[PDB]
Amino acid sequence: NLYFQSMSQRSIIKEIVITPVAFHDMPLLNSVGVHEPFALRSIIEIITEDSYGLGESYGDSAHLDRLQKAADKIKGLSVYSTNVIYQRCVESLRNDTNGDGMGGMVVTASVADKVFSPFEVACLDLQGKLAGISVSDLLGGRVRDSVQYSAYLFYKWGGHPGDEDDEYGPALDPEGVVKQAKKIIDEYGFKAIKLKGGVFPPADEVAAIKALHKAFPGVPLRLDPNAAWTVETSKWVAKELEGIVEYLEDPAGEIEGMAAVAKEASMPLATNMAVVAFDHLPPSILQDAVQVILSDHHFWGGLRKSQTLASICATWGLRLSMHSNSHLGISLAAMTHLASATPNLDYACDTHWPWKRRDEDVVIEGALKWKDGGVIVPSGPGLGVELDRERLAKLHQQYVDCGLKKRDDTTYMKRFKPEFSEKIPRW
Amino acid sequence: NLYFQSMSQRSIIKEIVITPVAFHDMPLLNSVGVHEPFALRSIIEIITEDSYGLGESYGDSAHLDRLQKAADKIKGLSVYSTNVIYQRCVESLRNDTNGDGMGGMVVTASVADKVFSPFEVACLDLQGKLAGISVSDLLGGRVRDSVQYSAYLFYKWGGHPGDEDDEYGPALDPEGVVKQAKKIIDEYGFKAIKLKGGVFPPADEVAAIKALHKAFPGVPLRLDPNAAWTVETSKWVAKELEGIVEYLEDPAGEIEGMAAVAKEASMPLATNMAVVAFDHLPPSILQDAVQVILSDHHFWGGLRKSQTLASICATWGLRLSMHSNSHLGISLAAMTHLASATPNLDYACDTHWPWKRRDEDVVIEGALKWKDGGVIVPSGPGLGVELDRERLAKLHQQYVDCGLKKRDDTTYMKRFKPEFSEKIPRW
Ligand SMILES: [Mg+2]
Ligand SMILES: [Mg+2]
Repeated sequence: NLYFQSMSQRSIIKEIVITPVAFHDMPLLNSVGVHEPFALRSIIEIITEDSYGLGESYGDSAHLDRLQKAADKIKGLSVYSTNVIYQRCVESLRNDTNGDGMGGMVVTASVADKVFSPFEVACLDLQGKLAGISVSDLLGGRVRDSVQYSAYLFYKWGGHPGDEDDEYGPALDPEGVVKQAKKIIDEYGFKAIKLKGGVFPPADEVAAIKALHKAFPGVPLRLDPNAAWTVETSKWVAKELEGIVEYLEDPAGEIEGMAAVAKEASMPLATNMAVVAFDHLPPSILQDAVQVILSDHHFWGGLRKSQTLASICATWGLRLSMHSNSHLGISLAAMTHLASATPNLDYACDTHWPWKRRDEDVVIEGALKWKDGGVIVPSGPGLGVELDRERLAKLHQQYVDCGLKKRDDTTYMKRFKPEFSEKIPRW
Repeated sequence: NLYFQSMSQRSIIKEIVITPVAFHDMPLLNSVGVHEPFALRSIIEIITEDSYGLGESYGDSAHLDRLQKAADKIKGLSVYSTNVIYQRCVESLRNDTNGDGMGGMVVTASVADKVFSPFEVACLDLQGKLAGISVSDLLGGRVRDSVQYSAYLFYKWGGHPGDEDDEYGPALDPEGVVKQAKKIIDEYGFKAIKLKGGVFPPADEVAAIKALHKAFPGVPLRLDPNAAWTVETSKWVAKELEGIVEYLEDPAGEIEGMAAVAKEASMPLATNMAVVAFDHLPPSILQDAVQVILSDHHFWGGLRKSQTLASICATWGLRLSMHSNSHLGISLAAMTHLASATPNLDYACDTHWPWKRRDEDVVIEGALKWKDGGVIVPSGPGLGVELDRERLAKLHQQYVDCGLKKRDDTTYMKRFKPEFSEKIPRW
């Protein structure tokens, strides 16, 4: 009665702060170029009378402008009013014809869901804090006490041109990839391995996967060339890697390309390109194009919408994994809670954590622990992380200082290899 | 910190009470017989340290035994642990080969979802009470302040054989159906009308729909014969009723029958028979069998699972309505909250409310108000209803006294028309 009435006021959104940040990144290679020296993100803080909630999203300027515009319309709403919040996000894009934020490797996701996602995450953080429960409980309760991640391998230069080598140094052949994988697994203990391909000819990447299978027997392996192959090349790669990889991710482009490959491939095909929005589900399912969908709450519309995708997957007999872009602790907490409370999210989740400096983040240290290749589900109310305001300002200052305004792997590569082509497929 | 720790204990399920009840029903006709003088339900009370939550489900003996068995396994869990609660329900049915609870008109729904549903409802009631918020807020917030229902018409005898006529008296022809509809709409103000068919030859039921269209111009009309027609008869009926009905519900049997009818029918086809479980979605969608799905949280697995169905419907371009069986106030509150927070649940919901005595229920009076053909969304924490313990005992005593142990429209009809056949299709 009096509890329900204060709860109505305690749950009203008074203010939203959107803060761009930048953190050091290494020269990781991929199908469209090479990572720039800084990765960008947006940090969303929803502020109520006496509390706040956090979300995290992309850092490019077009996206920040979209977030700010949505945020102006969301103020005054309850953190429980996710239906109307989503409507305001859609409304705010009404006149937006106005880039991925993901290097141009994930171009067809719903903009409204991308814009909605971090508000939805911050709202659930706030719903947890208000009720004194964890976000994983909001999502049906954890079915596992930690969430397993994969070791995400890249070919890479030894350092950014002109600077000294980073602590990993180069990986340009099977031997370098194995050495990277050992360093990473020795630190984290991941129990699954993924290699980012579309960088060398398929024959060479097949060789790195085989070299990894030999060096890490019985550890599930994945290969992701981000649609750098023709259908025939993809069929050849899948033949070579029969019995050797857990799944082959986005070998060829489009639902149609994937479906033609899936017909011959013995391993399941996974995707975060051909299926990246609810609208993509009907045609993919009709064509039996993909067998595993990598969820990503940052572009599927937040934690609850990701659960919906998970249920659609269970209903239609598809499997579910998790996609990552370079990210910080708010995203890691949300990925973990989501995965802990999603029964059929059984494959290990991708993360870029090993690529990020151990001392760069925006959350108070100590809430996110690794153990045996997994993050232990945070135990306090909400996401279980708090905002480190000194560290936010620091990473915001890096943002200001580095002058990067959008992610651009392709332009950065072309500064050193002006002949480089990012078009796919390529082999 | 200290709030989060008491919340962990305050949310643990200490006890579950399952109580069967019976309330007076009228001799409504349908494709499989005639309603018995009492309708059965189960009332579920989940009890925690200092609070309780309510759900409501079917009253047949096989179902009660299933609920009790699940309940024994659920005790000790948090009300937030809906994932593990669902698992326990599935586990509990492990050795259950061991009737619909719905007259044998809805026979293929998932038993695990039927068993899960009322615990899930009671848990959300409890999650709302604990957090001081309405269930509709738990489900993303209301997008409407009241939920519209339909006037649900039946052919019926004037009273049960041997007793005096009830206040409606008989409806056995177009004129009786119109008079029933006027009485009902004068009392409730519903703005949509549904007739239960499969009782008279299709020609006669077409005549009642036309007579209703004339007497209530511009009021959306629906017809539900519960698959009493052949495909050819269904095509004929849909031709006759072109432009006259909002949708034609379950004219023919099975996904295949529905699909063949949908090919020629100009109105959309609705269903609560051919699609009543998540497993039914893939084949229905493949065959384009149905255009509208009537949700029913009592057999689709509770409020959150119904939202999932709603999202699947939005993704695949299907519309969503709501199915009813004879029910009490706990179910009405849950149907209302669910519908208020589901953006694409735009058709008016079915209800049997007008068929129930105005003074029979199990909730404290006054929380559920009608206005303009809709229920005003309850405003307090949880479902917004409380248990009337004197009235529960009263309706439980009726249960004990009336000796009915399962719903059986067909056996009851055959007491008076031993020649009657419940097989479908029939015309
Ligand atoms: Mg990928
Ligand atoms: Mg029906």
